[PDB]
Amino acid sequence: EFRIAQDVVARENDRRASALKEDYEALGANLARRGVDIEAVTAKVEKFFVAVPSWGVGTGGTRFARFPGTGEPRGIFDKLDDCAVIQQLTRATPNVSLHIPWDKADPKELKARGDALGLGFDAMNSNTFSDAPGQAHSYKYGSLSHTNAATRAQAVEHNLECIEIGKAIGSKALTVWIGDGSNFPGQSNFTRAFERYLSAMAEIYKGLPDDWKLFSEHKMYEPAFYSTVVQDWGTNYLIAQTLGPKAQCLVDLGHHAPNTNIEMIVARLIQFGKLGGFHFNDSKYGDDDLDAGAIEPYRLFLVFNELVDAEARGVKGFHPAHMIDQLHNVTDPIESLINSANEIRRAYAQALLVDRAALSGYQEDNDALMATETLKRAYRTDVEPILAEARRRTGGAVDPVATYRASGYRARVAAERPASVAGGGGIIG
Amino acid sequence: EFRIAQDVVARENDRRASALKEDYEALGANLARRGVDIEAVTAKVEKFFVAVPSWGVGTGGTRFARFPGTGEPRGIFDKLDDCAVIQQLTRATPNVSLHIPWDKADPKELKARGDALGLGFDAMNSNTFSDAPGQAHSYKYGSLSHTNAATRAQAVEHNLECIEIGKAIGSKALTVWIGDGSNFPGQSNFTRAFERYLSAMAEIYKGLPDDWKLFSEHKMYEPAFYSTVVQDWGTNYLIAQTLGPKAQCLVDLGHHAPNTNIEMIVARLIQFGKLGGFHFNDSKYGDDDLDAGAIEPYRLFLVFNELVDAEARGVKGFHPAHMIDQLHNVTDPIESLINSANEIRRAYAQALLVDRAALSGYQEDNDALMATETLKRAYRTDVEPILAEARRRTGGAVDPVATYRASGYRARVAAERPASVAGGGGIIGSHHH
Amino acid sequence: FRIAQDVVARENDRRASALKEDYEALGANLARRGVDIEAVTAKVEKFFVAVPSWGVGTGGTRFARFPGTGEPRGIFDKLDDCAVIQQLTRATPNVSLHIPWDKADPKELKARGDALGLGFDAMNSNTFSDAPGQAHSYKYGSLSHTNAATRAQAVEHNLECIEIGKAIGSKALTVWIGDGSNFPGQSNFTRAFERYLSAMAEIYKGLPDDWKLFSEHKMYEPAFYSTVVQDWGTNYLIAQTLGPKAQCLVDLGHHAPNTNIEMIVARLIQFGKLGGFHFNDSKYGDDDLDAGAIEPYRLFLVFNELVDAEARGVKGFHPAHMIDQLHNVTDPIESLINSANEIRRAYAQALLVDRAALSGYQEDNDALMATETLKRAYRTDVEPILAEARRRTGGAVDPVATYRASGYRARVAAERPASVA
Amino acid sequence: FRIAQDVVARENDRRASALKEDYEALGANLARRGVDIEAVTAKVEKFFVAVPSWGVGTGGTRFARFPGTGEPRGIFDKLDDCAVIQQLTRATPNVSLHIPWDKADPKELKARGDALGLGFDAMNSNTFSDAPGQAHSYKYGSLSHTNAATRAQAVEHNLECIEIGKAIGSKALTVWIGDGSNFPGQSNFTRAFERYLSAMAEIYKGLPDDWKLFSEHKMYEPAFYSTVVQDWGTNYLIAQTLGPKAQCLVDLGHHAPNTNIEMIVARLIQFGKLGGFHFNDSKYGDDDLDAGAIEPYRLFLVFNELVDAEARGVKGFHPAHMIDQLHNVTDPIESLINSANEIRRAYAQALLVDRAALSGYQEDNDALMATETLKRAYRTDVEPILAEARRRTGGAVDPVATYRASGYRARVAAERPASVA
Ligand SMILES: C[C@H](O)[C@H](O)[C@@H](O)[C@@H](O)C=O
Ligand SMILES: C[C@H](O)[C@H](O)[C@@H](O)[C@@H](O)C=O
Ligand SMILES: C[C@H](O)[C@H](O)[C@@H](O)[C@@H](O)C=O
Ligand SMILES: C[C@H](O)[C@H](O)[C@@H](O)[C@@H](O)C=O
Ligand SMILES: [Mn+2]
Ligand SMILES: [Mn+2]
Ligand SMILES: [Mn+2]
Ligand SMILES: [Mn+2]
Ligand SMILES: [Mn+2]
Ligand SMILES: [Mn+2]
Ligand SMILES: [Mn+2]
Ligand SMILES: [Mn+2]
Repeated sequence: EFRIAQDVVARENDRRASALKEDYEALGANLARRGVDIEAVTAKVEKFFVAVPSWGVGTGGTRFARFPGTGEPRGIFDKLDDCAVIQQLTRATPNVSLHIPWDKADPKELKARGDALGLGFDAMNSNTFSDAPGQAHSYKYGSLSHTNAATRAQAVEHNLECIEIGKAIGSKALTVWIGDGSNFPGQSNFTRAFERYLSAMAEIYKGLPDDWKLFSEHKMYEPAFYSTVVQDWGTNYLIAQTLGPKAQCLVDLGHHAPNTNIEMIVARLIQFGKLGGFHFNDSKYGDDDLDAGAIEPYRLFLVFNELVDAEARGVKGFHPAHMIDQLHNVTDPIESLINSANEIRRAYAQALLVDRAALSGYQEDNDALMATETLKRAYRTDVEPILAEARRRTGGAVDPVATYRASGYRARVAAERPASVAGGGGIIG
Repeated sequence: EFRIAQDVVARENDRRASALKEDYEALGANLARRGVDIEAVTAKVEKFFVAVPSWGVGTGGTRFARFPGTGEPRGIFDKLDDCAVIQQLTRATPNVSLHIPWDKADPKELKARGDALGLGFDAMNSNTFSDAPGQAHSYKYGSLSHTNAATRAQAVEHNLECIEIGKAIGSKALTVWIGDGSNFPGQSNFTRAFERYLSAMAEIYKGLPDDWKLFSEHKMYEPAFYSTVVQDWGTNYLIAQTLGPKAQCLVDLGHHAPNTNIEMIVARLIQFGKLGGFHFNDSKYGDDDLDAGAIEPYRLFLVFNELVDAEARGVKGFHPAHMIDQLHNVTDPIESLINSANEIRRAYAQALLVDRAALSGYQEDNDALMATETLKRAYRTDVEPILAEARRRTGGAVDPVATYRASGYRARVAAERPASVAGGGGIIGSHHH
Repeated sequence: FRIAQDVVARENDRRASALKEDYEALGANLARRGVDIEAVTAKVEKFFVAVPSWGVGTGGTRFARFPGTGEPRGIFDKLDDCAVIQQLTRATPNVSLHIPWDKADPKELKARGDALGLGFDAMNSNTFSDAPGQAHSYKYGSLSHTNAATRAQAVEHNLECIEIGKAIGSKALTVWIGDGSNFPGQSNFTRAFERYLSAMAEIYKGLPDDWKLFSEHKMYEPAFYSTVVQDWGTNYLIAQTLGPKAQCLVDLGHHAPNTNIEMIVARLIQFGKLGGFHFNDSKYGDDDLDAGAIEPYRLFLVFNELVDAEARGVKGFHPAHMIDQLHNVTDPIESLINSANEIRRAYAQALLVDRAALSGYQEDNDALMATETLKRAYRTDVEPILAEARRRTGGAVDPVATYRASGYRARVAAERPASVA
Repeated sequence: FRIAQDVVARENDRRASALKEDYEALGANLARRGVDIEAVTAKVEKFFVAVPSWGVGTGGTRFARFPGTGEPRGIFDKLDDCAVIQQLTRATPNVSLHIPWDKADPKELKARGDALGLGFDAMNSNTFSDAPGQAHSYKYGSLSHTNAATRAQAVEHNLECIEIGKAIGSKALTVWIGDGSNFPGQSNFTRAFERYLSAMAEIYKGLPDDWKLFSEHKMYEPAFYSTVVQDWGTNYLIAQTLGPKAQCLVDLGHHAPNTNIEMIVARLIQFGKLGGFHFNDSKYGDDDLDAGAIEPYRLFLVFNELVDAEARGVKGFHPAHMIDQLHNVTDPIESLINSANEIRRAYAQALLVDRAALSGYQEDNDALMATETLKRAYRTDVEPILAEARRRTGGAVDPVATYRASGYRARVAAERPASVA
């Protein structure tokens, strides 16, 4: 089935085909002059996939308020349908990341719907940072590292349930992000809390299938405002190393202290074989969860420069999981996810253009200016023609958002789904 | 009316009276050796008040979740009852700051309940950062600075209504904090947005009584994650200077960029007569809204040092409004507000101990080391005995939290109020299907 | 000609074919977008940014300085090196002088300038360090020092800078001081600012009718607790207090972490106090790195505000543009060349923004298309425009490549003695 | 004695009465709290922190240096000044040396130290600056430099630092380098770290059985884009990779804004890699200000982890303590005196924490009472304990007051030639 009429896609592609041919041919000639085969780049670009977050498909909100748009998805099934659109138009998002219990539903049905939509499932995400109705033990003071044994046991059991759901739909990994921490000095004993967390994660690891990976995600702060158990990549490395070969670290771009050199963290985790994957998004102040590359596109390019360098250096067994983790508070979620996926492919494409041999020479000779200019020559290259052609060749849209709007999809689901009501956030009752 | 049994207060005071006498006399002797009359300090401390936020009386939450405790207040009336306790035990929070429409109710009933509880009302707070039921225009893309004229008018009208409610209950100021801004470069034109905001505020200003003040509150980010119209004190000054004499700037401690020297901003606003008031709280990362002084007590003291210096040298009827703006996500809201109000008095009392004459000398002398030590001599002084004695002499408790727990108040209201249910924040929408 | 014309000609010819192809390709793409590449190139070739005399020699940190070969011996060698930057990029006709570092006979400075085809931008005073024969030290401050005599000495220094500038063609004085405190209590914030305001008021009195006085804020360094002129808010208060000739200078690396610098630029423009810019890039503090080498988008967003100002018809808006960088690990001339290039690059992209479309997206609160409208301009590779602008004006298609081909560094290395002490 | 004993005696008697009143009052308050003030005083008397040889001279920034009077020149002058701090505070018996700045005949150094009653803490190598005659420059790095010969030179220097230390009684080598990049692409993050690890392994091999090797991480400066040993994570990787004798050194001012430093301390302790501390305070970057002058609670919170670690009986826990500060606007000796005082102040307050009560509030998730439990200790004015500890060990009740009364600064000013006066 096609969420977007194929005739609309065809029409909107033909409308822009001429210009694209001109832009692609021009870029091809320029790249050829630079000793690069544009065809080889396009080939790799059409193979780069990033998973879309189920929680980013509906309108997001802050602790102050939520302003839903029209046709908000009612649940996971509506979210999958909307994800199908993103994949149909960008062809870069074949897999969806589920979050439990937000996406709780019959696994068999989820798989059925996914297969029918041409969508797969990436890493499962557990939720022990919030309480569900009827929950026996509250996670107010923590979960996997809570002082109460019964509470830690409950959190561990929930994670095992996520794994069971994942095994039924085809997922091969579990991502664990918890809010565990403290808001006041002395509230928690840093070491004992970490010990409790490590012991609980060990139980999860014990129940982890041997064809699965366990990703732990660090975050400097929020919901905890004084200390956080898994606060940075250093603690994260200790966790992954301690748990086992199947445990790795997940890097969410917005979870670092101000001015942190994140691409270096990426390089370090790769060197020690603990880079499990990414949660892509952009930010300017905190964990803003904004559209990838919308704030600092060069940083995104520099992260991908480390990933490509890894391949260039000959690193093996390196297949990090790529996922988008964003919240869309003031835009049409589908459009933002479409362009964010595009931006990630944009950074990847530019990273592929780096003349590795030239860069290597300038680094060895300590020619800092030419070294940086070598990266800039790749980053300054407008690879949109490549991104658009990759989409066109694989069944997608030359201009995804334009086609999305021309299809009238949003108004369509707005009529099929109940209206929404704006409200406040979690700051007060 | 006494939320806390007088017999309990008296009992818990006598239980700690002997120790307090010893500590107070010891501190009194130490200060005397330092040329300071402890009684003069205690007298000023007893008179220092900070307003409590009604929205801080209930348990707070984040965008990820809310974990309510037992006996959660149902509405403004329950919250007023709970604030009565903070004031009874600390004697430092006689006034409550209201938020509309969260606390919207008959002004006569509000004023009536306040008088019965011995509570007054501080500045009103408007809410155009969220949508209410039946609202004609959404504030999703802004309010007072929204591109849509009808939306700006609705926001201005809401604020004018806040002034009306405030006039009826005894409030004398309106604090305006909005989320207006953008999440993406290009989404907003910085200049046009600010011009729209200034025009809208001008209309609100026209509705201010002669003895009222309009406080604009700056914030670097959140809910807007790229730009915010009223992002810092610089823009805040431009606003206040443009609007008029009744318009001043409100400084919320957790609303500044990392490493900002906040005490300097306070001094600058005082110098130009635009320091409207404060929203006290503490933080380490962003606008954490944590208990005042729980993270960086010295910073709080340094802010009060600027306030006391200005006071010491008599300045233009200088009377900034002191208010607490905190969210309590992992503690009993009443206990945190009690200790937060205590910390604010602690920093004030310590600031009063600074030898101003000596400090001035070291400053003109460029004796950096002795100047900083002059402040530290005051800051290092444990003034808890003064704070406790001030409370004891005015009908409060020597150890407020201890008395609060001994009274069993939380269990009491918990049995009177409906049970609450933990849930998520506004990060994602409902998902029942 | 610091760089032999035959070398510039040879290197341009070697790259002419590729430039032709890229420029024409870009031209057709822009035409399809409703933009006339010639109109953009005509504006770019006229965008100038002043080069800092103090950035022509190798810089250093408090830990060490690692000079390269042929370091300029003084201001005259520095002007000679600046002549290279201008000849190759054609984007830096003016130089920013710093007194007393560049103190010399005004007549001689001017003669070397005219001889090289260089002019002079804003003068820069120096009361953040002590010079020989100084009656009062600036250890504890300068224009805001508690000692009246010290403030007077600093005022006189600034007036001398104005006298030197008037003689060479300058039309402005930039004032950056380190005044502040390293400990709470050391300074009375308000009295320190009042002292500064009184001192600046005196300097303002020495300003010719057509001169400007720029005050530059900085969050910290050298002061590590408080700084008198710490941010744009205090800077605005200064400019507003002093008068029409007083404006604020924004140095990109002088703001708190995560600050929205482009908004500060917009705010100052709205109130007519944006005097000028000190361009550079950074990641941690006031790193003074090559412009756009770390965050090229931020640079573009700043220029987006500058071009919007013109779009909105702001009157008498002529900000001074200057580079303020230190080069510790590269050939200063090459970094200044590419930095000037980066600035013109961001400017050119700002010119490509479809302001009509953007205005529409802003009014309809279409956040996604509004940001995409900015990105459509920023993602455009304008290098062909920059290179064509240089070709037309006597510059080099590839400045650094032509610079290296000329062997200029090796030449001056043999002419200039390295300092031994 | 650098400071006449009769002066110390006179200034102690002058403040003896008030001290007695405050000590007895504090003694009674602590008694009511179940603590014996005598036990705390005994412990404080035994807490020592190393003073940096490079801290007794006046410091500066990249913009300027404003030396005071009696500036010590050379390690011998510096040792004489360090002796004053130890005599008056009795908290700094050991000095940290930096090579080549303090290079001198080991025998003479050891002899001067013994004569002044000073020992020697960890040695500090210097490959972040070039010494005259040096064969290879450290402009682009040292231990991680791309050039093999440069790395070997850096390694040899560190080995020489170990040789010097062994001769004077030192038992550890601290390695802090500026290695990194100022531009993206300039360095290959991974390869640079690999080179560093290989070089450090060579240094590790020259370590005596009873020696420790400390690596010090730093977010930035002198490198403004990336730094090889940028944070504690990389630092842990270095220590774990090198072996049991290698540990991480934590300098309070070397972390990203808002970093929770006390947590890093806890994590390093848990994994047995907390080698030591470089104490100082800051507000913006690596400001190197007097310990506790900006954020005293943070300092107390770091000590809370240290004291908890002992209370827990953690193995491999025996960190070194050193002050690493720069004094640009105060008398270096007075600042080091009060900084050592602040460090003992934080230690004393941490000792007052009711560990039993705290543990209970943590287990029951009583966050409010848990933090108030820490505050009860931190709010306690322990000055009487610090003062009595000094009085009892040959020091001064009020160190700075005695120092000033002694006229020491004027004394050395009359013995040492300033650049100009
Ligand atoms: C939804 C998801 O669990 C969540 O966003 C985490 O990955 C982390 O980014 C939270 O800040
Ligand atoms: C509830 C109140 O309006 C709010 O807290 C504001 O004062 C401001 O702090 C928001 O960040
Ligand atoms: C050299 C020049 O005065 C200086 O760079 C100032 O402009 C300012 O950037 C200092 O941080
Ligand atoms: C002088 C000493 O080696 C130096 O201060 C290092 O320890 C580190 O702090 C540098 O930033
Ligand atoms: Mn995430
Ligand atoms: Mn997140
Ligand atoms: Mn507030
Ligand atoms: Mn707030
Ligand atoms: Mn500058
Ligand atoms: Mn600067
Ligand atoms: Mn150090
Ligand atoms: Mn340092």
